[PDB]
Parts: sequence; structure tokens; C-alpha cells
Amino acid sequence: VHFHPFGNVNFYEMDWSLKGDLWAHAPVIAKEGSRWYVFHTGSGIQIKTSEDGVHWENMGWVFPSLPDWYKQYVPEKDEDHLWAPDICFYNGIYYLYYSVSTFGKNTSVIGLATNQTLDPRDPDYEWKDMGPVIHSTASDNYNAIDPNVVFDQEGQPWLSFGSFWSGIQLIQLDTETMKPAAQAELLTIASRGEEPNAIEAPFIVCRNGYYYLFVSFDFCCRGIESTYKIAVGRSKDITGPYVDKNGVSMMQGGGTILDEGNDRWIGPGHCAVYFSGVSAILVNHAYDALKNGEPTLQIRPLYWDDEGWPYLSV
Ligand SMILES: [Ca+2]
Repeated sequence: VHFHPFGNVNFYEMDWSLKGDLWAHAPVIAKEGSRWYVFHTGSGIQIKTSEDGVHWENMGWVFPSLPDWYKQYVPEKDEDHLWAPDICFYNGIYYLYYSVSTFGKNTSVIGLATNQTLDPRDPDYEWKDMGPVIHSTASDNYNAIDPNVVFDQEGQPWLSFGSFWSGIQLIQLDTETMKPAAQAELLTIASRGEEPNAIEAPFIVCRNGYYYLFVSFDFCCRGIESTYKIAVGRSKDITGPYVDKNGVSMMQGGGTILDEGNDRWIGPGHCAVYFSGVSAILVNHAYDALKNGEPTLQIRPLYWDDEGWPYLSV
């Protein structure tokens, strides 16, 4: 995809036995030139870099000091952790969306930071605070966190996001501002139909005339007791209805489970999917049962069957 470019690398031929600094929650990846970059949850948005995409090293962060406008949306926030970023490349600019919120509340706001390049060595490197994208107050029936941008086949950028409450939301973005028009309609596209509504961290990709919505089911942030599961559904239209393998709509708890974790890597969640030629990778974090259940970066090749459904190799 033009907005998540990786060149001519072949993900299927690579060894994904990662090493280095791998602690990470809700990681996303981008490649510029010969450098790989991971952005994840943490103080001012944490950054990791790699030469090959296998050996990772912690670098700095996007915001050394948090913008004052956050307080207008989340006055109660007392720490500097920004959550689940999303990265895309468009018109020579890198758009980094992130979440500003407080655990358990829907008084949240998704912000946008842009940069001309991802390489700090370049004179043009500067993460600019481009303000709020969309927000939720306690009166809203949705939570404005966990953003993901996807450009449909027709070149139209869309923003999906959401966590609990009414579920996964979808809204059109304008190409110029890369923000929703003031009167853009907000549409709900996935929900467990349960209470609490444990669905979040949406990620949409388009493959062979189909849009695939990956989401995280159940619970996070509990170490080895996390119950996260990665689920997926698809639709011919970006707006839905997204349905799973059994024909069940994702608005009614539908979703085909891609990974439920195991006894070594618990509760895999907050995924991202990238392509390069005929290859693809699934990126996510999982709790390390061998290291105090710390959120750990995971990258695995992602295949697709004859029916078009994705699956992880063994
Ligand atoms: Ca995400």
C-alpha cells in the first residue's frame, strides 16, 4: 500500500526471531530508506529503530513535553503516556495519530503529529503538534482512542478507532487536513453486543477487493492474566457490513479468531498488518509469560488462504 511502503522486501523470506529492546504495547511500524521504525505506547510516544527489522533498539520519543491542549479534553490526566499510535505516509509527510486518555474513562482525544521524515539525522526532522483529530466526552457513547488510518481503493482516507462503549467507529478524513470534516458522519462498524463491550484496537487493510477489519477481543493490561484475542472480519465496502467466516456480522460479536495466544505468549493484541509485494506481516504485542508478563513486540509473517482469509504460519 502506498501509505505503508516497505519497498521490495520479502517478509516471508525473513527470519522474525526478534532481539534487542522488545518491550512494547500497541506497536506500529514504518520503513524509510534502510531504517525500520516502531512507534508504541509510552511517555510522549516511544520510538524504536532497526536496521533489519529484527534487531531493535530504543531511541527517543515524539513529544519531550506534552502539548497544553490535551488538558482541554482530558483535564484529569496526570502522567505523560500517550497510547496506541498509528503511522502512515502520504504526500511526503508522515502522519502519526495517537491517543490521549485515562484508563477506564472515555474522556479521550486522538491527536496528530506530522514529520517530513523519520530520520533524526535529517535537518527536516521535527515532529510538529498538529492538534486534535476527534474526541469523546463522558456523554458520548464511544471512546476516542486506538486510531488507524486506511485509504480505500478510491484513494479516500478513513479513520477507524474505538474501545469499549459502542465499539469500533469509522469516519472519513479529508485529504488536505487528514482530519474529519466538521460535519462528517461517525459510523459504528463493530461491536461485541455485550456489556462491557470488549472490542478495541481496530486495523483495516484492503486486499483483493475486500476490506479486512482486525480488532482485539476481550482484555488487556493484566500481564499473564490478559485474555486478548485477535479477530477479523471482512466486507466489500469500507463502511461494512464486516462479516466473519461464519457469516456473522462484526456488529453482533462476529469475528474469526486469528490468534488467542498460548502459555508462552499470552493475550496477543493491538495488531497492525503490513504488505510488501506478495508478502505480509502481522504486528502486535503479547504478554511474556517468562518475563513478568511484560507487553512484548511480536512480528510474524501473515498468509492468506484460497478463500482470501488470513492465517498465521506454524
Ligand atoms: Ca492500533
